[PDB]
Amino acid sequence: SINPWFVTGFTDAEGSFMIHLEKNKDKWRVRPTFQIKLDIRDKSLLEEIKNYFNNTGSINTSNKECVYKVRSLKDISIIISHFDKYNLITQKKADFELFKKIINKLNSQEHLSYEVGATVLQEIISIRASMNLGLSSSVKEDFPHIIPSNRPLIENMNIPHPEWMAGFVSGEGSFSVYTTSDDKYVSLSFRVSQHNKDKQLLKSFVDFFGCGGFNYHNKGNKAVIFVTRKFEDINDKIIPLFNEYKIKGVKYKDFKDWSKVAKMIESKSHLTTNGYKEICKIKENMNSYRK
DNA sequence: GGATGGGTACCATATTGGTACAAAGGG
DNA sequence: CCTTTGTACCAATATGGTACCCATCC
Ligand SMILES: [Ca+2]
Ligand SMILES: [Ca+2]
Repeated sequence: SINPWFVTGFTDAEGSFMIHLEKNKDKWRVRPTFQIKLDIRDKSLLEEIKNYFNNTGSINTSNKECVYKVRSLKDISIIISHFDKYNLITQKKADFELFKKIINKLNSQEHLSYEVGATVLQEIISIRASMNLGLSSSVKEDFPHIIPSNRPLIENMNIPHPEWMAGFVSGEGSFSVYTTSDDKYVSLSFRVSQHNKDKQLLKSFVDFFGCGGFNYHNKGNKAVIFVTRKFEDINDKIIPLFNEYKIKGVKYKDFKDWSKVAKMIESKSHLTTNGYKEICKIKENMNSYRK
């Protein structure tokens, strides 16, 4: 019984709305897809999303990865109606919304293969142009025409429900325990990172938690980070929030472990060597180091 | 025959997510 | 003086994207 706002936040973080164009004799097939992909560690959270959407689509699994793909046109409408009731708020909103347009053109034609007779098709290709990466260079072989405007959405970014934040953070959050090189101090941090595109949304997080700060990820300012470090702030605001809007997936355990350490810091155990050794043990088994 | 579904191979970079310390700052 | 905090550093892979083939169905 997982929250629709959760689902949206998660697909604001992972999640794609794609239209692919596939040539086949004189005709081009228009293949749409909506996709979440993750590392196989978190297959279970994908199983859960998939049930949220009745049981549309199919999960696929290789060595390291797993993929949820919903490609069929009947299946895709269930999805659209969710995201219409529960709007994305990252730039991904604009790729979803081009995707809707294309879907509508296709429903109004009750088919998905087109003769280069490019009305319906040229429109689709113009739309598809300003979407994700955009045109294959072999669709640029067959078409030199123009691209429609991509809806802006820049202030259009108030966080809609805390649960959004829990799906999103379950996606792009990290829960980290720092130790000094001396091996004498220990500290926590909560970080959520994102492309420049959505700089404006991330800074809005500082309001959402009433703590932390916003900085740059890397010198070539291509990337941004929301970070909290003050233990005051982590123990009062960040932890209690997420106890009430649960994080889902493997990250949930990273959260439990993190907030286990948070407790030993509260009670000052981190300044005793047994506390310190104990924390270190928890650290060696969280995040990418788990199992 | 032609159109569609769907499995799986492949591609690129934005997250993934770890380490480090000088400058607080206060009891 | 001692410990916390903000800010920086950054290698690379878990994300986010895309193309091809064919075997059933219309
Ligand atoms: Ca993302
Ligand atoms: Ca993730």
